[PDB]
Amino acid sequence: STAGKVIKCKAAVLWEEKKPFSIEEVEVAPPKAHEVRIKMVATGICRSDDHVVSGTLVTPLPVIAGHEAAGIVESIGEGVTTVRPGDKVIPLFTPQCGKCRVCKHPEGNFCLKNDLSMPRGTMQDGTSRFTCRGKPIHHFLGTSTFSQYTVVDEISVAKIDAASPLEKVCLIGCGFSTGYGSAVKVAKVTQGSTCAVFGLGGVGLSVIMGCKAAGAARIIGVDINKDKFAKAKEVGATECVNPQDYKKPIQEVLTEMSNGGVDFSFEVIGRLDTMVTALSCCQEAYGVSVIVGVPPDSQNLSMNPMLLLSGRTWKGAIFGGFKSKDSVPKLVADFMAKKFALDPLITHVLPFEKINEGFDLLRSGESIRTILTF
Amino acid sequence: STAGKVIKCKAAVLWEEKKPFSIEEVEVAPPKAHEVRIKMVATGICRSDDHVVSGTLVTPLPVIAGHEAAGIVESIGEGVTTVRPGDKVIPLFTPQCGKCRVCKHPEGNFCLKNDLSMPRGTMQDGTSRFTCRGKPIHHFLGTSTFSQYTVVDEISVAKIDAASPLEKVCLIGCGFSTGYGSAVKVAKVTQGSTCAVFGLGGVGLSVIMGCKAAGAARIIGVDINKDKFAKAKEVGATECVNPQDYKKPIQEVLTEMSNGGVDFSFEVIGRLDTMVTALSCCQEAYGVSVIVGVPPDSQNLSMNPMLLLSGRTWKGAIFGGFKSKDSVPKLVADFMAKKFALDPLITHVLPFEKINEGFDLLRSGESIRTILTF
Ligand SMILES: NC(=O)c1ccc[n+]([C@@H]2O[C@H](COP(=O)([O-])OP(=O)(O)OC[C@H]3O[C@@H](n4cnc5c(N)ncnc54)[C@H](O)[C@@H]3O)[C@@H](O)[C@H]2O)c1
Ligand SMILES: NC(=O)c1ccc[n+]([C@@H]2O[C@H](COP(=O)([O-])OP(=O)(O)OC[C@H]3O[C@@H](n4cnc5c(N)ncnc54)[C@H](O)[C@@H]3O)[C@@H](O)[C@H]2O)c1
Ligand SMILES: [Zn+2]
Ligand SMILES: [Zn+2]
Ligand SMILES: [Zn+2]
Ligand SMILES: [Zn+2]
Repeated sequence: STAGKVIKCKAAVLWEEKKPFSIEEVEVAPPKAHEVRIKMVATGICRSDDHVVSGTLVTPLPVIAGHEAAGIVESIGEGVTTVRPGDKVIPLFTPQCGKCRVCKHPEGNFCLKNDLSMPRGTMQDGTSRFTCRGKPIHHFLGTSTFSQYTVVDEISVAKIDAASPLEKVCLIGCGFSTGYGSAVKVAKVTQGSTCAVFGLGGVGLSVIMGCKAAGAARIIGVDINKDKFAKAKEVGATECVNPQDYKKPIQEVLTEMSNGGVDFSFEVIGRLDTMVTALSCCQEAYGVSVIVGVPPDSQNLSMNPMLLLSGRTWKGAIFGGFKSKDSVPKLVADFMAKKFALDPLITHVLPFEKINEGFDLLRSGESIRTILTF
Repeated sequence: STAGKVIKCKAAVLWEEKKPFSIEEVEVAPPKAHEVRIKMVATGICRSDDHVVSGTLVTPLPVIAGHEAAGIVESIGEGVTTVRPGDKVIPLFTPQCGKCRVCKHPEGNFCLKNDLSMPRGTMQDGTSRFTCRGKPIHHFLGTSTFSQYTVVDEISVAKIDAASPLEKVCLIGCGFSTGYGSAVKVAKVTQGSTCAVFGLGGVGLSVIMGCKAAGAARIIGVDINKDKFAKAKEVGATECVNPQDYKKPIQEVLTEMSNGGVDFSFEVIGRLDTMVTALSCCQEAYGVSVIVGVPPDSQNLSMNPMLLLSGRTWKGAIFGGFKSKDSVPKLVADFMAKKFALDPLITHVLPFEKINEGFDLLRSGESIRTILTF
């Protein structure tokens, strides 16, 4: 195994929408200017990949999805100084350039050179690295980790502790940092406060873990699928409310149940109705609603601005407000100190060739996170 | 003059919408328990009164509007311990009871016993005091000051110092505290930041005064009426942009002028497309847009939630985040130290009987504030 050879490995190429991930053979180019090629170890299955295959994230197809992962650097670029081959890394959902306008600001992680505002499906030089049956396959958000080998940039890769169990640590890359960081850093949950969480996936259970870590008194988990409440109460949900039980709207349910509205509210579903709902179930004068789940594309809201004008605050968060190269090594380093229990997010551990199976476990609602070990 | 007699005095009663303020003879009942009856001195003309006569604030009419005022306590009710007859006070657009859930929160001024979320047009005993030709006339948000005498509550009145020129100090009651407080307290404008202000009335010029007072580098004033730019540059507007000059949409005008969007943005107009515009002209990762102007009633927005989801923050503010009985005496006390120059808001000083004239100066765009001295 040399450093500048093209690797024929296996990947899960998605060709067009509403079709299964075709696990096929791809050629992977060596690292060009300021790149890192990663032997991939464990890759989580996020709902954003289901947003790719369902069509609510418009990315240029054919694509290799996957952004929630950890791996080992196997070949290195020409001038990169952060990582060297052999050490465990996490591919970063949002890069940290260090030179841009956002990266020099005290708050703000959404770098200007990411791939989510205007998705090009490629790397920052303009050219892809995956070729499958002679045609190029697009990347996904600069990580594209549904393969045995991926190629990322230096600014979108994070060096983590060398003794990290990657099958669990791969959740720091997208899901847990989004939820936990959305609770403790974006919303800034104060002690004794009352929180509401809309959606109990890996992100929502991470929100409950963050609100419990910030010392919230009541944490209210709101979800249709009632089985997930049995998970939510073990990570901090003191109350659990199903919208399908109540013919009254759930705005007024969380209003009367939490004495006029919750203090902090979170929407991790990704639907517009629960965005407006999660805003309107806050307190009218000091409520903070954080949008976490991504909406379907080219679709707007219908929102009464008086809901904001009485005193609410309505934020958003990508990767939980965490500057990635700065916060991922200290979140894995804080996982070393057992600060958070990352085990209740993982429900299924499957090999890579069963990848569609994992997505069925994501689409039938029978799983929280399905880890793809390689 | 005694303390418990019904007083015939002149007022500007608005009977039904889209009609002039009929200045007629009203009777004012004496103040009941925990109420204050005020010799009114000077009453400013706000755009929210034009929102009453235009129909975008659904209140129960016939109503005596007007909330920007300063007066003298002339008779007192029982149980009132704060103010005593003879001292200058300011009626409060939003009360501060001190016992509610909002009034014990560190941030949040929107008290639960106000009259703006569910407007009843009366006081907390459910009973008005203005009778005109035998029929009762409704209050306006518990501070109905288009009359020579008025009756407010103890929770909705603020004792100011005895040496205050009320013809200028009456703008602390609604307008200036909304603008200045929206800049320095709700948005928390940091040192050297870049601000944008949509609308250059009394509230918008107060926003510019607050952003300059918090040390903003660039303050961009955006308004259709170009004459108002000649006022805005004397209170801090380093740049001034007209949307009517630019055939390109003003969102990417403010994005191109401020290199990716302004740091803080403010919408003090009170209309929906400028709210979505003022949100979208912030920075994608650390922008804060504050809604100030009240929208038309029961009309929603059409807003792309990705604008919030990249990292923006979208707030609102009634009375600029100021707890009223706590902040009005220290804002008049800070007017004593000449901390802010309140003269450039006042453009016209008219008597009360010319009140419709002042509203014409509000509706033709030829004035900033029209003070109604008695
Ligand atoms: N902002 C970010 O950076 C970021 C990062 C990761 C994921 N996400 C987004 O988070 C979203 C969900 O991710 P996930 O990990 O939580 O998986 P998930 O979709 O399985 O969890 C969402 C839950 O919402 C519930 N749901 C659907 N409709 C509902 C309704 N009316 N009321 C209540 N609940 C309802 C579902 O039961 C589901 O359990 C996705 O859209 C993903 O894109 C955002
Ligand atoms: N939140 C609060 O507590 C509070 C308090 C006082 C006033 N207000 C609201 O503030 C709003 C107006 O306040 P004001 O005192 O400045 O009155 P104003 O009418 O003098 O200011 C409005 C300005 O908006 C501008 N305008 C209209 N359309 C525009 C457009 N497309 N683009 C740019 N500018 C446009 C007008 O030129 C005007 O200068 C009102 O809705 C009023 O109710 C809110
Ligand atoms: Zn993910
Ligand atoms: Zn950056
Ligand atoms: Zn006003
Ligand atoms: Zn109160």
